[PDB]
Amino acid sequence: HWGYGKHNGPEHWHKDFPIAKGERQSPVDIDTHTAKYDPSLKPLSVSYDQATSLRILNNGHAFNVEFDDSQDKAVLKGGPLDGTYRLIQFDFHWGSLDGQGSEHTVDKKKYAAELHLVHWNTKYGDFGKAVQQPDGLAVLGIFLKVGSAKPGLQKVVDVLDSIKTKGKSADFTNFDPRGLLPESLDYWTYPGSLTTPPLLECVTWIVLKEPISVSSEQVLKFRKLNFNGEGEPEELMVDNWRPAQPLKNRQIKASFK
Ligand SMILES: O[n+]1ccccc1S
Ligand SMILES: [Zn+2]
Repeated sequence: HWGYGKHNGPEHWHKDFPIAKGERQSPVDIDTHTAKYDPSLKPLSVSYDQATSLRILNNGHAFNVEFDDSQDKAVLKGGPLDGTYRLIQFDFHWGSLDGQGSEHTVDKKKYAAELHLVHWNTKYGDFGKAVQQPDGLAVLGIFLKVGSAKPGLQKVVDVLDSIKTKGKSADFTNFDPRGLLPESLDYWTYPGSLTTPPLLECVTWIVLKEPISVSSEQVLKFRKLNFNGEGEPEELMVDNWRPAQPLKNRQIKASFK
């Protein structure tokens, strides 16, 4: 099926997932001199006080931290969004070296990694129905750069040794995703898609301007995970990012002047 290698990577995905070449694919390059401030954006509201994380899972593509989305416990509202979106999971994408790894770029700059907090629109009842809608998902994207350690990421780093290979999972309760945010909620927004197969075109992207800083030792640990399963040839889980896609007839809006 699909991956990030020469033989099954992003340039192959269109064959099983033809929407790969669609009109609202992600990620994109954010050209900061083309994005216009939109003063009608409502303030962004990140409400993660009652977040209930369940489990962390190496899916052979990246790792996912999964949440209880049965009720309005961790939600994203405001900004470009109408209604209420419930947090279902977060995941990351990263590089083999610090000069690549993010999916979105900013003025062609690649960051060392990119975190996605994925939410679905409660008006559609469940995630599977939300991904049949053009406004079904909102993904909060956050860039990582290498500098000082991010304390709130360390509980993730230290569990990685227990989920080295594809198919492994671990309990991951009581994790507070507020610790992954930067200071500022300044953002860019545009309509796009999931950046992983099935590439569905259902996402309102909200990409924070301010990166978070993680230490070299934190990112090094992400690069010790494996794409392969237990006892198979080791293929380090690195460069699990899709490159920028054509912007087509889309507008990127800035929340800030
Ligand atoms: O990378 N990723 C995996 C699953 C669904 C959403 C996202 S952002
Ligand atoms: Zn993602």
